[PDB]
Amino acid sequence: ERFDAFICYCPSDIQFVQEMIRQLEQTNYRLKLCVSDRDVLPGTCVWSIASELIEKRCRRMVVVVSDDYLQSKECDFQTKFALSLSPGAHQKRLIPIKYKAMKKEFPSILRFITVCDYTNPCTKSWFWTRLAKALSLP
Repeated sequence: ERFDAFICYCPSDIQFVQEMIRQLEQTNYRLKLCVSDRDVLPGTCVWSIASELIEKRCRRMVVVVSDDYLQSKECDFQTKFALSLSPGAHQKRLIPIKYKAMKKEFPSILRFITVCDYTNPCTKSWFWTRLAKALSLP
């Protein structure tokens, strides 16, 4: 009922979401992620439970940013709603992930939040340690 983070993803990035489940749930971090295609029951109002899960039942929200995520309206809503809870990002609530290269622009409304970048080969080592640490805090 209480998760550590809600995972905002478009269907195309399900591969990386499952890699996240392996890396954060099924290891010593013992984190509890909310994945809509696994944990959200059918018959729920896509907007009502999105709002209910992200605001009350999930402590933070991780957003998987890609070219395909920009074309998702379900994600767009979820991201703008996540930003509403801390416009200034004082609560360190919205966690942007970049896992692969993007031909298109990083969302304008997210441009002053520290991205967990998995593309840069020189920083990749600290990606999982930093992300797990971010989700583990109150």
